[PDB]
Amino acid sequence: KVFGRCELAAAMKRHGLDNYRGYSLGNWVCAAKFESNFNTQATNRNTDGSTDYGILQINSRWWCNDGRTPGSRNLCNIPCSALLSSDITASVNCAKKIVSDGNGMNAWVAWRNRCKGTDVQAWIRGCRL
Ligand SMILES: [Cl-]
Ligand SMILES: [Cl-]
Ligand code: NA
Ligand code: NA
Repeated sequence: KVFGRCELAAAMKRHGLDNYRGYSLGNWVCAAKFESNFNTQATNRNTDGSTDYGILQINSRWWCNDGRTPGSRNLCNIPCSALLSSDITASVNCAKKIVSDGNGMNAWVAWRNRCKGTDVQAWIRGCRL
């Protein structure tokens, strides 16, 4: 599924991401835009052999099991394919564990380089929330 901007904002708000660990909703929408272009089916392979999955590009070396990242962990206790569903519940629940692990949203390289320190509230401007 390819979300619309305000559609994803409302879905994320309903799943408890607005101001989760201090990060306003605009941060999460900005991160999804540049990680996946709002596409739940996005995948990308990394040089170390791991793969990133879904709307928030969650990485298989630490967070999900895909059966082909030897020596990796599965800290969210889910198959990586669950992160590609049109239902974002699994992605959101895993993202809450990632952002709580000490490094905040710096875990998402595109957020660090393209959202951090910008006017992120612009990403939810005009949406009915
Ligand atoms: Cl915001
Ligand atoms: Cl933080
Ligand atoms: Na914070
Ligand atoms: Na893994």
